Amino acid sequence: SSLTCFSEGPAWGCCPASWKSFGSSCYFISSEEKVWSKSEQNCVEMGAHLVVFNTEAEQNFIVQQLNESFSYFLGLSDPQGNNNWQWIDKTPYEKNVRFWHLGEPNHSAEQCASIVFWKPTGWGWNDVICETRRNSICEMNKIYL
Amino acid sequence: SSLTCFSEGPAWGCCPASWKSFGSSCYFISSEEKVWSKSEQNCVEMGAHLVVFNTEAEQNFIVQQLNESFSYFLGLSDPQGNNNWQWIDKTPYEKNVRFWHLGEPNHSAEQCASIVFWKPTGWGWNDVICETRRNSICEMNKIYL
Ligand SMILES: CO[C@H]1O[C@H](CO)[C@@H](O)[C@H](O)[C@@H]1O
Ligand SMILES: CO[C@H]1O[C@H](CO)[C@@H](O)[C@H](O)[C@@H]1O
Ligand SMILES: [Ca+2]
Ligand SMILES: [Ca+2]
Ligand SMILES: [Ca+2]
Ligand SMILES: [Ca+2]
Ligand code: NA
Ligand code: NA
Repeated sequence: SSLTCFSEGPAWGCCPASWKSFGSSCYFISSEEKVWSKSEQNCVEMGAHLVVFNTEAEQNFIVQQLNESFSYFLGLSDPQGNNNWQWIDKTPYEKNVRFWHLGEPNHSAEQCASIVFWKPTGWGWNDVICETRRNSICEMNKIYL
Repeated sequence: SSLTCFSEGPAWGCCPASWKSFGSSCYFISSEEKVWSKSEQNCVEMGAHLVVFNTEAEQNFIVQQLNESFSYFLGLSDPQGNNNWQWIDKTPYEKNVRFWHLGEPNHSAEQCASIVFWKPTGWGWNDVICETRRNSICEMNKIYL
């Protein structure tokens, strides 16, 4: 039963103490490995969703919290395998950022999006099979007090 | 700048991140050495006063944050040297606890009070010269949000 709260120039914005804060959102990085649907379930049970990246500044902050030997499920999927990628919170895909790696996405049967570290580019999105187990990242709104 | 907040079952009660929480107060243990007048001013510059002990449970909590080799100023003083001890917040001295060590207080000229660790009793209060330099303990109301 613990928040941490930072000053605002509302006078406080807050996140649970074991999460991470940036912008108008809290984040949680899960080091357990699950399929995509159960990764979404774990976030929901904390009152959040798989992460949605809305600007480059946001991603830049998330990647410094991650371990480079692991890949991380995002909230971006294509459930009919016809490259109609959707964000888990319905914000439009085409008008927003799309930080895919070089030569990705590239398979119709790889219907989930993950962020992963490849040299020489570093972090970027790769599409993968939704039924293989990986880490995840959640995001929810800040609490304002 | 940060606060830490605990559920209250007014829904949150908080304290600044580097302080300590118990009951309806936040506490700070200053490990610099000042005279009694400057120990008080230092607390005031943080929006606090030197500590007032109101029950024994409160004191049991504080001395577990303290270093047994050091003595600490209290918000309790006798300005005219006639044993009319008063609390810094004007709470009545008689209808309240009085954890003086055995054989204390004992000098009209020792007009400030401090908490100190004496074998065998352990922790308890002792009257001392205000113009000696010691550690101190600040207390302030909880911020509620
Ligand atoms: C080595 O990486 C390649 O193999 C994985 C299979 O998991 C693909 O998803 C990825 O896009 C690449 O083509
Ligand atoms: C170590 O304690 C003794 O000496 C201090 C002097 O500060 C007195 O206040 C106290 O009563 C004791 O006699
Ligand atoms: Ca976002
Ligand atoms: Ca792929
Ligand atoms: Ca008190
Ligand atoms: Ca004394
Ligand atoms: Na795909
Ligand atoms: Na005295």
